Amino acid sequence: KRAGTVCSNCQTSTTTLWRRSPMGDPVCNACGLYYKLHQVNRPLTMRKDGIQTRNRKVSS
DNA sequence: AGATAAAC
DNA sequence: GTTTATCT
Repeated sequence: KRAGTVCSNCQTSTTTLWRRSPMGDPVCNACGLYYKLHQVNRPLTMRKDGIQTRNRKVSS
């Protein structure tokens, strides 16, 4: 079902938080957050073919 | 979903 | 300084 949702801002098919834009533009959360960071576009030079990950927040 | 805090 | 992914 979620498969096919290509991020309208970085064409990524795998995202950690699929955010749906009111106008009708499914954009991976990363594109949404970056947009607020500078209230401008969001370069997808950090995206890849698989969701990136790192030392997840310690499960305190 | 949204927020946080961590990590680069 | 900045950004994103994971957590709740």
